[PDB]
Amino acid sequence: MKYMITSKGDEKSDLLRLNMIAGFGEYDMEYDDVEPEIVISIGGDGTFLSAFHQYEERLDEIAFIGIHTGHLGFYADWRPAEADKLVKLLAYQKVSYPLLKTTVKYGKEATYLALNESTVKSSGGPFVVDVVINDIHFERFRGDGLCMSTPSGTTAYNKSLGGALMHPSIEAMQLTEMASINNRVYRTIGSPLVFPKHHVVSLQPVNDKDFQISVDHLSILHRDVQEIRYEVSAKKIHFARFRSFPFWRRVHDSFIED
Amino acid sequence: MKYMITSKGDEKSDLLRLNMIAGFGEYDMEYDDVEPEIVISIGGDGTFLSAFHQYEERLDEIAFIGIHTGHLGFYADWRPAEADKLVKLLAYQKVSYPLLKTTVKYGKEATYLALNESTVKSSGGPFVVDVVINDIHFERFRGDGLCMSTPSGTTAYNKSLGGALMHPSIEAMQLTEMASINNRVYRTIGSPLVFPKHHVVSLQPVNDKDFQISVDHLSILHRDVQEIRYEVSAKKIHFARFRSFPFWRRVHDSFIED
Amino acid sequence: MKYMITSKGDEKSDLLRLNMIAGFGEYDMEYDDVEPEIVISIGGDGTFLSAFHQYEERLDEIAFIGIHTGHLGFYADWRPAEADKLVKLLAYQKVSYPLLKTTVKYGKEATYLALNESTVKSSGGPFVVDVVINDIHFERFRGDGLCMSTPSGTTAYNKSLGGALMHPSIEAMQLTEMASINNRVYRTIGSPLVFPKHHVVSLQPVNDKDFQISVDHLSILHRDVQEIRYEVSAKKIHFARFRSFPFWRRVHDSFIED
Amino acid sequence: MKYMITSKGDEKSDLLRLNMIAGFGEYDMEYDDVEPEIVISIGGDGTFLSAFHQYEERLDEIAFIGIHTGHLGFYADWRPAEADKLVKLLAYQKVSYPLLKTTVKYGKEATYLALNESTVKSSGGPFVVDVVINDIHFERFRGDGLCMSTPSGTTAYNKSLGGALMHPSIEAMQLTEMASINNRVYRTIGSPLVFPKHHVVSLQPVNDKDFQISVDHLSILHRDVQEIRYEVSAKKIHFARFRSFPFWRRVHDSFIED
Ligand SMILES: CC(C)N(CC#Cc1nc2c(N)ncnc2n1[C@@H]1O[C@H](CO)[C@@H](O)[C@H]1O)C[C@H]1O[C@@H](n2cnc3c(N)ncnc32)[C@H](O)[C@@H]1O
Ligand SMILES: CC(C)N(CC#Cc1nc2c(N)ncnc2n1[C@@H]1O[C@H](CO)[C@@H](O)[C@H]1O)C[C@H]1O[C@@H](n2cnc3c(N)ncnc32)[C@H](O)[C@@H]1O
Ligand SMILES: CC(C)N(CC#Cc1nc2c(N)ncnc2n1[C@@H]1O[C@H](CO)[C@@H](O)[C@H]1O)C[C@H]1O[C@@H](n2cnc3c(N)ncnc32)[C@H](O)[C@@H]1O
Ligand SMILES: CC(C)N(CC#Cc1nc2c(N)ncnc2n1[C@@H]1O[C@H](CO)[C@@H](O)[C@H]1O)C[C@H]1O[C@@H](n2cnc3c(N)ncnc32)[C@H](O)[C@@H]1O
Repeated sequence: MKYMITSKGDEKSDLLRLNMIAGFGEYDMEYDDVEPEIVISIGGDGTFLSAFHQYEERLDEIAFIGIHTGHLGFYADWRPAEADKLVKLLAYQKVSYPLLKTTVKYGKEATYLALNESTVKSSGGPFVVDVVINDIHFERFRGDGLCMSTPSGTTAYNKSLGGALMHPSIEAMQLTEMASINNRVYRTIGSPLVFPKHHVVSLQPVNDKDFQISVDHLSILHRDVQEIRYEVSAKKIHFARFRSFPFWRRVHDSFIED
Repeated sequence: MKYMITSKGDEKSDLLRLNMIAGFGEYDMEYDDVEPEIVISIGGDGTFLSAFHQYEERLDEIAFIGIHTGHLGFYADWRPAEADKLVKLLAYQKVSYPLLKTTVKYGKEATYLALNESTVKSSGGPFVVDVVINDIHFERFRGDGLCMSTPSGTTAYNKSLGGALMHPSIEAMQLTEMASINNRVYRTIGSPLVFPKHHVVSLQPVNDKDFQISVDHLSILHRDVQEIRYEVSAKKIHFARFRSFPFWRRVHDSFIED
Repeated sequence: MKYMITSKGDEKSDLLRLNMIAGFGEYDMEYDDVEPEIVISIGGDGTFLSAFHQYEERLDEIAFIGIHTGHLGFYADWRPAEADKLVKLLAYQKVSYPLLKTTVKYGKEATYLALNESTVKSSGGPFVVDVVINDIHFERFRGDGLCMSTPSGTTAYNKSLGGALMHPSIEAMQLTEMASINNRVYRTIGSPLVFPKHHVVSLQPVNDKDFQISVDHLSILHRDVQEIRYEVSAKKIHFARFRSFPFWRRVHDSFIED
Repeated sequence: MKYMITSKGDEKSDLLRLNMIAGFGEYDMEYDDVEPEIVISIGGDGTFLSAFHQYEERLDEIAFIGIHTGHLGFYADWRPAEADKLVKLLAYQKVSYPLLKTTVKYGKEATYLALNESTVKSSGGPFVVDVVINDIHFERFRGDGLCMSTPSGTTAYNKSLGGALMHPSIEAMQLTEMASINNRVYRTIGSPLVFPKHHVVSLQPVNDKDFQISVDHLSILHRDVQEIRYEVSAKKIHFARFRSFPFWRRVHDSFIED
């Protein structure tokens, strides 16, 4: 089976990568970074996010695995001491997490998939966007920006913005505010909002039409944006899982104790 | 078809109730408060919560409707000006919202269903409960209490505790903290937590074993409690719906503007 | 000089107390728990709060010292390994922290001093109090309760309610909400509020007139309350200080790392 | 007495300005925008902030007044219907609010005064700054940025970041976080922090040394910054006051009702 390994690029991750390639060479495993069926990411969650986006156009053909060469990751949830054990196993069940579809319309159109979140922020100071939910005007937001998170993204930016942590088996997306203005003139809901599949959340400009839009680790200034549309994707990321490591335990282990 | 009408008991709600009974008398509708198939609640959301608990043992045989004789309710989402219009319609589709199952174990066992939420608070000062998720010890909570909310309950106590607002088509429950202590000795997650169906959240005492447990509007001091167990119920509440009034619009109308 | 020592009452604190009494016996120090000039509290901050209230009527005649026989306290900020060193020193400068004056009016009047905070909570469910600031109606609060904190109290209940941490050299008091209801009908400020000396914050009932009022570790159900009035006290608590242990370092040491 | 009038520049504010200049022409008042003793700002709080910075080098020689031609401002707290009444009065007591001193050190040095706040944000994504309080390392902050507010600034950016509202008679500054990361690896205090006069808060880079620093409405990318130092200024802004309009009432009027 074709596999590839991305590395964070520090000495520990590079050497672990080379040692795992050696191990795979002892099985019927072919290294192929063009059409892998298995993508192993060695590093932390940033490395894992890069692996996802490197292969996002072949997501249904790939099972991802993450090895953390520092602290426990939510994606990189395997320790380097089990690298040799993991090679033997690869040569399993699959677990799928929901993804966020982001559409950017100009005046053509571009789509992006997010594993953690997509955000929109101002070209300086506070910006103003109308928030439309299923074609219904919900609020006029004035403030620093907005963050739309996947379930597995809820432990990342979403959490620091006060959002809820959502088990990734729930097919949903969660919208959180960054520093909204609320006075007698300006009003937002304030609370995070959790949307099911097939709900569409549209952000539309009011005066300024330039924004910084991020998708996971990738931030891009978009000019002449007419709309940013969020919906739970029909596409899913698949993990190879070899043991039970429950999400709520990953949460406990990362934020409570370990 | 058998129906009954509960009233808030003020002059406006009582008279509306009597006028609707008169209207129903002009159709093949029988007033029956023992085995109604239709339960109309005239008042506000507190009246609607009482109607739900009055008939909670026959939930699958009943379609509920709420009329608000004050401001818009999330359950009582019909205006008194449409009472006559509603009688004609009753004589429709059904919409179902998830419910919260609460189990209280002593040392027998009692179960309760919640439409908004169930909370646990101390017999004075801060109390200490261990929080166990699917048999896995997640945190030791020290503070004022904990709130487990349904989706439609997320706009109620849950919202004032910083929880996310969740569309009620999502079969989930949401746990929020009330004033947790966090220092070098005590640690909680802080964030609201959203659980899917078939996850079980167990609260267990540490020293003191007496607690105040609420279910919707009903608060009861429970002695010698060993455990409080939360799970999304298999039971659902059914609404009679006659027009589109989207949840996100009810949110906008109650918290943003109207 | 007359001194006394309170103990948490566990084996470690009792023995440390007896060993310090022995040390003081080697100097011109007289043990006197009726009219001490020095009050040493051995335990944690709860013990220190009890010492303060045991001698609150002679506050200007007393310098307090706290020894923590567990983790670092904000009041009990001396380690047991320096007990012998502390005896020699006692036989120094003084540092003073502001206090909170609480007045409870019925229909006579009672005053209390708080070192951490005074709170008001409901006789069940949410309660409703009008909040009047310098005789000006500021808001109608509906929710779980309100907390008025001193500066040194800001790291305690106030912090868990989202309040700011305030250096205790600032003569002020800070008001924080517990779970307020905010919808189209009910409105509060939400933010913590910080008041200088000579500002008076009055809480007044709306319907129910029974409340639970706490002052530091002491919680008391007050019947037929007409008003609870908060102001920065003219009285101050005095600490004996023998070394520099800055407040911001105590904060770092308790909440960040140590 | 020399005065000048700034205008928001819309039709309503320009005409009010011209009408007030006419009124002043009937008294011994000389229009002088180089050395005014009275500075009237007609617009909203943004106009008032611009007036402050236009004359910040002569603050002790000037009494400011703000007229709001839209909704009530915290600085622009006079209605256009009292413009004629205000001219007669000008031809009073003075009220002074504290200011924030910001020092930017490179590798020379630049100082700025803020009426609302000074913030520091990243040249993209999260940035990392060490926070040093009175030469004591307090925390390593990773996240979107930090906001240091004056008392009268607490109702502005500070409030949207969860900070406390502080009466402006308190000589203090308040530090609030923007979206900090908190996991097993990264730790911040989370709570807003309130500092008295003569405390110095230093922000220092860790890797990246470029930042966006704002002072009130003015945002400037600073290259090769070694340190940003915050302290309560010795300088104060002086308002001409002609009637009692208490701060807590301005708060009520802007955020609760009017
Ligand atoms: C390229 C860098 C900037 N990373 C990689 C990652 C990750 C990431 N994934 C997750 C996740 N699923 N669950 C829990 N933690 C996560 N991590 C951690 O996040 C910290 C910062 O990377 C590290 O501990 C990561 O291991 C990008 C992510 O940074 C988040 N981000 C940006 N700005 C933030 C802010 N101000 N506050 C909080 N988060 C912020 C956001 O999700 C963005 O995608
Ligand atoms: C018997 C009384 C006390 N009610 C009836 C109701 C309702 C209720 N349902 C909802 C809902 N689905 N969504 C949005 N709003 C709701 N309302 C409103 O809630 C306010 C207070 O009743 C009123 O405007 C209600 O119309 C009980 C409910 O009170 C909530 N509660 C208790 N203590 C709270 C607090 N401190 N803060 C916020 N909420 C608190 C909680 O949900 C409990 O079930
Ligand atoms: C009798 C008991 C209940 N204690 C003693 C103390 C203290 C106390 N002083 C302080 C302080 N100056 N600064 C920082 N920490 C403090 N501690 C700590 O507080 C924790 C709980 O005692 C322990 O780690 C204490 O060492 C009473 C105090 O309990 C606070 N309290 C009550 N309910 C709370 C809640 N839900 N959340 C957060 N705090 C809550 C409140 O201040 C009350 O006075
Ligand atoms: C040039 C513009 C951007 N203004 C002018 C002003 C003011 C300002 N002063 C105050 C104040 N003393 N107290 C209460 N409100 C204030 N206003 C109001 O603030 C809103 C936005 O201007 C309007 O209603 C103002 O009348 C700059 C100020 O914008 C604040 N700011 C920036 N980004 C923010 C955000 N994300 N959230 C909340 N505030 C944010 C900040 O204080 C900055 O100085």
